[PDB]
Amino acid sequence: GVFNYETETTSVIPAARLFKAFILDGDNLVPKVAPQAISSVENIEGNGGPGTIKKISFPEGFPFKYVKDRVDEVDHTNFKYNYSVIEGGPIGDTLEKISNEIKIVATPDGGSILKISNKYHTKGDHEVKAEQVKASKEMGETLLRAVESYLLAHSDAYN
Ligand SMILES: C[C@H](CCC(=O)O)[C@H]1CC[C@H]2[C@@H]3CC[C@@H]4C[C@H](O)CC[C@]4(C)[C@H]3C[C@H](O)[C@]12C
Ligand SMILES: C[C@H](CCC(=O)O)[C@H]1CC[C@H]2[C@@H]3CC[C@@H]4C[C@H](O)CC[C@]4(C)[C@H]3C[C@H](O)[C@]12C
Repeated sequence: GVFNYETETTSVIPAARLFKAFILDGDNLVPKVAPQAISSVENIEGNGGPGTIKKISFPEGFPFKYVKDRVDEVDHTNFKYNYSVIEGGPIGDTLEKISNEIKIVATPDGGSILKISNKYHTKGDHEVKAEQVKASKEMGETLLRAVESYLLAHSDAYN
């Protein structure tokens, strides 16, 4: 079955620029700015569109070694990006997949809001509780603030 967890968080970066830097070029940018959270991102197959597979590796000592993401949909107009965690780490006999959706919306102050939905597809009577998905949110937040810090400091990047 499916457990749906939704959150929002704010960014000080405008939606289009954040979408281009953090989501689209996130494969280059995230390991450079947050190497203590993400050790590398390997493109396995594809050019970034639906069906593209990436292997996200975590630093030594983390609970999980890696996950593989599959890009599902990329909407450049509405700054929506949908991807699934389909292998690795927690994926196995208790968790089949995680289907994720990020949408970035402009705020009139020149920042953005990130709307996130994470759907945990389980196998068995295995439960996913808000407490534990908190680590997903903490990760996301750390990555976001690392990207924002970079973008604030490198004004000519991703315009
Ligand atoms: C795999 C987790 C957890 C999501 C969940 O619990 O469902 C998510 C949380 C934040 C995600 C990252 C956001 C920044 C990057 C976005 C890129 O387009 C793909 C690589 C990165 C580095 C992502 C890798 C991976 O997709 C992460 C680490
Ligand atoms: C808490 C859920 C659900 C696990 C389950 O079904 O039992 C699991 C599923 C995906 C997991 C994430 C995968 C990517 C990351 C791996 C890191 O090495 C630890 C932090 C992250 C951000 C993990 C946090 C947490 O461990 C999650 C969100």
